[PDB]
Amino acid sequence: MKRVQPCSLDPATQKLITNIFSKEMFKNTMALMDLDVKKMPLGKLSKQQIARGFEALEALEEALKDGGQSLEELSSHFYTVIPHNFGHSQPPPINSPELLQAKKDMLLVLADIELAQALQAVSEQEKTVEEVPHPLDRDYQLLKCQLQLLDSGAPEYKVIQTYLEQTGSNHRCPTLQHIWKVNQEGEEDRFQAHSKLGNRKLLWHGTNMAVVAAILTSGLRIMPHSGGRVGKGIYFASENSKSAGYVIGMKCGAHHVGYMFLGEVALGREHHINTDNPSLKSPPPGFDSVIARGHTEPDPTQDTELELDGQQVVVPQGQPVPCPEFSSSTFSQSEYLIYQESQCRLRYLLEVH
Ligand SMILES: O=C(CCc1nc2ccccc2c(=O)[nH]1)N[C@H](CO)Cc1ccccc1
Repeated sequence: MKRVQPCSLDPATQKLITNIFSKEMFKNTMALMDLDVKKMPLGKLSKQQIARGFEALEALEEALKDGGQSLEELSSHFYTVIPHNFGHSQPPPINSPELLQAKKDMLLVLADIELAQALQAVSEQEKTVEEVPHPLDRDYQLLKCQLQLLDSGAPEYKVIQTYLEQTGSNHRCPTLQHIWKVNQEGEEDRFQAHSKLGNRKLLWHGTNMAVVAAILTSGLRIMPHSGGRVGKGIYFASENSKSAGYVIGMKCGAHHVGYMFLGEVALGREHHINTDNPSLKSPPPGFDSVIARGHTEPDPTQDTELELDGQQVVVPQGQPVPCPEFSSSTFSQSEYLIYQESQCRLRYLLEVH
C-alpha cells in the first residue's frame, strides 16, 4: 500500500487544479456542446475519433463549395462519428458556413478535453514508486507549468485589477478572486525569438474551463481548422468584456466560476482592418499582426507599462473611448490577431466570479 504525500498547494491553487481537471466540468462542457456523453464517455474519447470527426467535417466543407453525397448524408456520417444528443430527435444537417465552423469549434474544444484525459494517464514509474504525490500535486505537475498565486501588493496586481475593472462590462463586471503568474517554460525560447520586435501589449484571452488545462500545458495554439472573423490565428482583446464573452462560467455553490488569461503579445508592425476577413492566414507582407479595429478602444492616454523579463509591455488602464477613424468598422470592439504561436507568451491566469 502506497503512501499519499501531503498536498503542497495553497487553497486557491488546489481549487483551480480541481476545477480544470474535473470530470463533471468536462461532461458539463460536452453536454453544453450537445454531445452524447453516455455514448462518448471521457475515458472513451480518442485522438482517432476526433481525427475522424474532422475528416467528416472536411467532407462537408467540400460539398458546401457534382453527384457527391448530400449534406444530410455527410452530416449523418459526422454524427455517427461524434454522437450528439438532441433529446433523441434526429440531429440537424450541417448546411451553412456558420454551422460548419461551430462543429469545428466544438471538435477543437473536444480535442483539448481529450488532451487533458491523455495527460492524466498513469505512467509506469507512477505504478512502481511506493509513495505518490497528493492527486492535486500530481495534476499540477502534469501541466509542466509554474503557477504562482499573487497577493494584493505584488507589483502588477493593481495594474491587472485596473485593466479588468476599466475594460470589463460597466454593469456586471466580473469580480476578481485570484491572479496567478504563469511561467510555462519552453514558451520561453520561442518567445525570445521576437526579442527585437517592439510593440508588446498585455491582452485578454477568455476561454471555457474545459480548455484551461490544455492551454496551461501547451500554450495558445493555432490548430488546423481554427477560424473566425479574422482567420486562422490566435485571438485576443484589449477589452476584457469582449474576452469575457467566451467564458462559459461553471456553477459552483451559489456563484459562477471562470478563468481568463493575460498574454504578452509581440504585435510588432500592426495591420489594421475594419471589415471581417475569415480567410486570413498571416498578416500582409511586412506586418507582424492584424488588428480588427473596434468602434472603441481602452483610452490610450491611460496606457501604462509593465516590465516582464526585461521588456516593456503595454497594459491598458483606461475605459473604452470612441475611435472616430473606425466608427464604421464591422467590429464593435478590437480583435488582436497573431498568426505564429511564438508571438504570445502566457503571463497571468485570473479566476473571476
Ligand atoms: O475558446 C476559444 C477562444 C475564444 C476567444 N475568441 C476571441 C475572439 C476575439 C477576441 C477575443 C477572444 C477571446 O478572448 N477568446 N477558442 C476555442 C478553442 O480553444 C474554440 C471556440 C471558439 C469559439 C467559441 C467557443 C470555442
